Amino acid sequence: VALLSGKYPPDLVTNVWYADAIYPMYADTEVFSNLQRDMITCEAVQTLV
Amino acid sequence: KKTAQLLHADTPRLVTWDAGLCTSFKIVPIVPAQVPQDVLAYTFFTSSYAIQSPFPEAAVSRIVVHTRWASNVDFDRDSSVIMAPPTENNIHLFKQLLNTETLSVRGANPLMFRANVLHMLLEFVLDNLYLNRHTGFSQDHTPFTEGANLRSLPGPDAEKWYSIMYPTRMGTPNVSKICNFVASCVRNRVGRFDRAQMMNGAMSEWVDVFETSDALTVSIRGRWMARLARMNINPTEIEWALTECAQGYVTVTSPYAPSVNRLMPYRISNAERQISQIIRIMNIGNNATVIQPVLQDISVLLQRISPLQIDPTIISNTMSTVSESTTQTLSPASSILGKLRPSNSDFSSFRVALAGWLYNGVVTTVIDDSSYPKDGGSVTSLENLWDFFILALALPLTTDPCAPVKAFMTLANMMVGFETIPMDNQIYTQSRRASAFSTPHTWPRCFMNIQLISPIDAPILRQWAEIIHRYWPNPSQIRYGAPNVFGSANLFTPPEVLLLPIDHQPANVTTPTLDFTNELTNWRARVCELMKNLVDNQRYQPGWTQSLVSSMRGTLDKLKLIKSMTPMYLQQLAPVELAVIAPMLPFPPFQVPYVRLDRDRVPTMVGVTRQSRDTITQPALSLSTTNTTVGVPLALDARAITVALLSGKYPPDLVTNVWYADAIYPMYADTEVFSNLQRDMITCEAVQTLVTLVAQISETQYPVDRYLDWIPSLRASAATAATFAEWVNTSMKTAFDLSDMLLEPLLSGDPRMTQLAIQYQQYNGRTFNIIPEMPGSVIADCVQLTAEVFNHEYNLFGIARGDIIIGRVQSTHLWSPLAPPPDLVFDRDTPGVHIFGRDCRISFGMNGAAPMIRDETGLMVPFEGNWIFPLALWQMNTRYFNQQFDAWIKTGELRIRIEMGAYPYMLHYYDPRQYANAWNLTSAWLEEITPTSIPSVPFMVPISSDHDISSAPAVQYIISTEYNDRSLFCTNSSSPQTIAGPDKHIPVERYNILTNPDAPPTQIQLPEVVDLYNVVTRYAYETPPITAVVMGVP
Repeated sequence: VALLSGKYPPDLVTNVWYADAIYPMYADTEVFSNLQRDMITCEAVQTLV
Repeated sequence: KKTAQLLHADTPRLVTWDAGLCTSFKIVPIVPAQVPQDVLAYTFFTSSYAIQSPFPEAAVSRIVVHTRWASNVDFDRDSSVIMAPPTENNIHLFKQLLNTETLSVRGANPLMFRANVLHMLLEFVLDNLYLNRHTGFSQDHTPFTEGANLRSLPGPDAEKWYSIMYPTRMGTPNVSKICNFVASCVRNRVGRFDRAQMMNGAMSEWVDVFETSDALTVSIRGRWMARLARMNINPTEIEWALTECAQGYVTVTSPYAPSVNRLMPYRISNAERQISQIIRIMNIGNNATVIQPVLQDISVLLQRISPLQIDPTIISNTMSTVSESTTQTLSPASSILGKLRPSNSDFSSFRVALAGWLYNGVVTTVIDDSSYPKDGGSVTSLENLWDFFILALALPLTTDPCAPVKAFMTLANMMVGFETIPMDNQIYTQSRRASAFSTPHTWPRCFMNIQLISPIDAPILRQWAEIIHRYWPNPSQIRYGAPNVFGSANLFTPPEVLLLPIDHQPANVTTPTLDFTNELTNWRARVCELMKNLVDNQRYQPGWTQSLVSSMRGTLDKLKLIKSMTPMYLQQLAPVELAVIAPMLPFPPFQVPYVRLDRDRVPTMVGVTRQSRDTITQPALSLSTTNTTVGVPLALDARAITVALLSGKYPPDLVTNVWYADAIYPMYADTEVFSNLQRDMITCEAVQTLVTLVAQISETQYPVDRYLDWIPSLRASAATAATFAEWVNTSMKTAFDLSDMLLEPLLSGDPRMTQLAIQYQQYNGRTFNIIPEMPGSVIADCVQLTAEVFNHEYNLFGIARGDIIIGRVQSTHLWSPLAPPPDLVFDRDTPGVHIFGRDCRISFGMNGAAPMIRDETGLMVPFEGNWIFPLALWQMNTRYFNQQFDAWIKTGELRIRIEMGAYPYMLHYYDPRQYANAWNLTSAWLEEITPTSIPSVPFMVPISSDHDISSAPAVQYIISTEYNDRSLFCTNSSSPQTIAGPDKHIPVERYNILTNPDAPPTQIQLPEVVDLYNVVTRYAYETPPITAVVMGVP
C-alpha cells in the first residue's frame, strides 16, 4: 500500500525543506561525547587484558 | 453520479449579450488637481464652469485593469479581474495559487508567480466571452457634432456615459492639455456609420460604430463571434435532417420567405464527437451498474414504439392439441408447459437482448449459468432434452461471440456415456460444464475440422457440427442517421452504418400475413429434425413405450409449425425501429464487427489510452502499452427469450405505415441531441485549453510558443501540475455554469503527457487503432494572444520587469525612480563589480580590520562597492545579511543589485518642496524578506507641478534598472503645461485612429500597443428554440 500510494507537496523546494530538517537535528548532536566514550572503552579493554 | 452523467449532462451556456462598453481598462486620478492656485485666475479652468470632461482632471492619472467595469450583461460569468490603483497594495492577486504555506498577509512566494499570472490571464479571457448588443440611437440637436447619431446605454445615469464614450464631442475653449489633444483629433468619426437594414419596420441586422473601447477585448469577441458563426445552421437543413432521421414516418415543414437573421449554433465536427465518445467510454469502463439503466431505458422505449406483443397461449393451446392417456407417468406436453413457464412479465429480458445489439463493443450479453442442467445433461431424461432445446433456440440472439461452441458443448455434455470425441487436454474434457468454454482458446480442435469426429462412433455429433457450421445466421448492416447536422460518433465502423448479427430483409407489403421463409424458422427446423433423429433411437426407447416415441415426434412437429410472428418481425420490422431510435440516444452506439464462426477474428480486447510513457512522443508507438481494458458481461434469461421467440403476435388489423407514423411522431419533438452537441464542443475546448496552459510550466511533447519565461517559476512536479489542472477545471466549470464532471477523467493521472486514442485486437494478433485529430480551440488561442499582449503591457497589470538597485542617492533633482538616469545603473559587464553566488562566507574583523565576504573568484572584499546578488541568497540568509549589511547600506558607500526578474510594486507620492526620506519603507521591505516570501517593492515618486516651485533635499534608496513607467497617463491635464517634475502628454499612439487622418478606420496595433478608441460591430440576431420555426404535422 505504501508503494502504490505516496505524494509530495505541490510546493516543495528541496533546499528549504532540508535546511529546515537538518538544522534542529544537528543542533542536538552527541558525536563528540561518543568519541570520548570510545577512547575510554578501548583503554579499559587493554587494561583488563 | 456517473450513471446520471451518462443519461443526461448539463447544457452549457454559450450565447450571452453585452449592452455596455467593450473595454476593460480604466483611467483613474491618483492625485488631486491644484485648481485654486495663486498664479492663474480660477476663471481659466473649465472645471469651474462644470464642463464634463472625457478624462480625469488631476495632476497624475494612471491606467488600471478592471474587466467589465462599463458593461451591462444578462448573464454573469463571475470571473472578474479587479485591480486597485498602484497607490494601493495588490499582492492578493499574485498570492492566490500555491501560497497556502505563506504566513504573512503582506507577502507572496516569488517562485509561484508564473503560475498565478497564467491563471489570471485565463480569467481575463473567460470574463469577456460575450456578444455586443445593438441598443438604439438618436440624432444630435446641438452643433457639437455634424448631426451625428449617438448611442443610448440602458440603465441609470447615462449623462456621464455620453461624456465618456465620445471624447471628440467636447468643446475647445482652452489651451489645456485635454483641449489641445481633442482639437488635434478629426471630427467626422463619431457615432454610427454602417447599417444593414434588410426589412422595413424591423431591427437593423447589425451596426458599425466608433466608440471608446480597447482593441484586445474586441479581438477576443471577434474570435468568439467567428466560432459561433461557423457553428450556425438554418431551418431548412434542420427539416431535412429530421426527415432523414425518421426514415420517412415524420414530416416537418419550414417557412419560405425573407426573414430576420437568427443564430442557432449546433453543427460541430466529427473529431469532436469522436473525442467525446472516447472520454465517455473511459468514463464507463468495467462497471455494469453504470450501463444497465441505459439498456433498461432503451428496452422501455422499444416496447413503447413497437407493434409486436407477446401472447403465451399460442404455445399452450397447441400443447393441448394432442391427448396423452391417464395410464402413464411421464408426458411431453406437461414437461413443455412446466419448463417454459410463462407469465408475460419477462418481456423486458427479450427487449434487453435487442438493445445490447447497439453496444457490443463495451457490453457482452451472455446466458445465465443456471439455465444449464444442474448436474449435467443426460439424454435419457425429458427435462434435459427440452433444456437443450430451449438453450439451442435462445443462444443465437446473444452477442456473446462464443455461443456456437457453447451450444455444441451443451449437446456434447449430454452424450457422456453414449458417444465420445477427442478433446485437447485433460482439464477441458467432454464432461466439463459448457459455460466454462468462454474464450477462443477453449474451442476444441475437433470442432474445426470434421475428420476428427468418427461418423460411425458419433454420427449425431457429426450431424450437429455440420448443421452448426453451415446453418448459423449471417450478419448484416443497415443505414441510419443524418450526418449533415448530427455527424457521427462511429469509431471503428464507417459512419451511417449499424451492424447486426442477423440478416435483415425489408417488407414489400404493409398488411403482412404469416410467412416461414425467415431465417429464424429455418434454424428451428434444423433443430427439430436433429432432435427427432436421436429420439427415434432404439437405444433411447427401451424405458419408453413406442407410442411415446411417436408422441415425441408429434410434439416436435407441433412446435415446428407454431404460428410465430416473432421471427418475421425481427427479419423485417426490428432493424427499422433500431435505425429510427438510434440517433436520439444520449450515449450513441459503439460496436465492433460481428464474426460468425471465424475464430481468427473474434475480438479479445478494447483499450483506451489517456497518457504516454517515457521518451515516447508519438501516440502510435505508446498506445500498444499504455491502454486500459474496458468491458463487462451481462446475464440474460433463456426461458424468457425462448418464450418470446415462440409466442409473438401482431394486432388483429395492422397497417405498418399508419402504426409507425402515429407512434414515432411525439418523440421527434424532443431536442436533447442539440444540447449534446454543444456539450461535446465545450469538452474539446476544455481539453485543448488544459494542454496549452500546462505546457507553459513544464516540458511536454507538443510544439507551443513560450512568452512568459521571464517570470520566475518553481521546479514543478506531478503534484504541482495536478494542482494547477484542478484550478483550470474549476474556472472552466464556473464560467459556463456546469455542475457535473469535466476534465476529471483526465486528472486521475499525470497531466503532463496526455493523449487520447483507442484500439481493439483480434485473436490472431491483428490490432486496429483510432487516433482522433485535435480540432483546435479558440479559448487557448485567445489566452495566448493575451500572453502576447501582456508581454509588452505588463505595467498596466501591476508587474515590473528587471532588477533593482539598493543604494543611497541624495539630490534635489526631480527624476522618477521608474525611469532613472543611466549613470545610476550597473550590470555584470561593468568594470569594477563583484558577483556573489552560493558560497559566500563572512569573516569577522579584528583590532580595527574591516570584515570581509568572499567573491566567486576566491578573493575576499570589504563592504563597499558595486555588488551583484541573486534574490535567493538574501532569502536564505535573511537575518544574518540584514544585521551585517544594513548599517553600511544606510550610511556607507555600499550599493547592491538584486536580481528579481518580475515583481509587484507600490507607489508613494510626496510634496517636492519639503524634506523627504525613504529609509523607513526600504528598511521595512528588507526586514520583511523571508525564505519563502517577499512583499511589494516601495517606490517614492514626486508630484508634478504646473508652475514654479522651490527645491528641497530628498533621499532615495531603491531604483529600477529599466523603464517601468508605462502605466502613466497625462500629468496636469487641466493646466496649459507642466513646469517641474515628470512631464507626460496624452498618448497619441493609443488614439491613432483619431490623430492620424490617413489611417483606415479598421486598423489595429496589437500586440505592441492597445488602442483606446475603436470601431465595434453590434448585432441584433434572434435566438429562438427549434420548435418555434420547425413545425410537425399533427
